[PDB]
Amino acid sequence: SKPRVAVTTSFLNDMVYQLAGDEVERDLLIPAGEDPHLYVAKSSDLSKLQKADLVLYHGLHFEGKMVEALEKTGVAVSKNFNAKDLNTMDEDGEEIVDPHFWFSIPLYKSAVAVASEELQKLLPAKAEMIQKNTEKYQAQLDDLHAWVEKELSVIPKESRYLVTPHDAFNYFAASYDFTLYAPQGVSTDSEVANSDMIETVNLIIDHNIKAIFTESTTNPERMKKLQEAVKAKGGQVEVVTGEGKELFSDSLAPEGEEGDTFIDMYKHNVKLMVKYLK
Ligand SMILES: [Zn+2]
Repeated sequence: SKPRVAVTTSFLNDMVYQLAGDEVERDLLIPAGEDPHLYVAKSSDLSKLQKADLVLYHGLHFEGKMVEALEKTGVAVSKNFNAKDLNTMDEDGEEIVDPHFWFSIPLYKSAVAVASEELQKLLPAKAEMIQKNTEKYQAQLDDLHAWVEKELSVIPKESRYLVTPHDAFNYFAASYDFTLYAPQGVSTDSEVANSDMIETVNLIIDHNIKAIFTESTTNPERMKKLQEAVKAKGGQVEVVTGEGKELFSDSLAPEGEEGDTFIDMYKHNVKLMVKYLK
């Protein structure tokens, strides 16, 4: 009986709950901990999309391998974004868009709005209720932005350099006067160029960076092979991977862990950076 809303990533899974609460029935396609860049829609998945009353996804080719299915049946929460909002890099000609918009709280608040207006119009009777829920979460995102700022303000200008497995924090860095390096491009669907590894090594050396970060969606070996190369130039920069020491880029944490919800996933990321960068 409850409306069925298919949802690509754990990100959206959280958002909708935050907004619609228990009023709708959520169909998460990509399990937390998996990588949407590579996810390939299986029969069951396409089925979920088909059976869905509403389908919500990021867009910007984030899902990477379901554009020709989501664009057909679903609504990208990034439909309202404008050109200047976008981050754009280069890759074999073109002007490739950076999908990791959610670390730009403003952009995420935008997404939240689209999601709200789609759950409203899906539940006419719960529209005001949802709008009320939306406002409360918008404000929580507001408070969050202030939290991150105050939290980051403890990291020295010279230490404002983030190193991650791939380019997924451009929107983040842009929001808080940060510089991001990554041995990989915007998508994770490509071989780790050994020339970008070195590029990164030299960047670490240039800026005397003593901490490179690890993420839950990719193999941390890459960052340990990156650490080894640095030391090969002596060279010595810690790898933040340990246990529970992972940044979330392309996914939240499994319900329910510390990176459970979006705002918590955010705080987790932030605290982690300050600890090894401050
Ligand atoms: Zn990514």
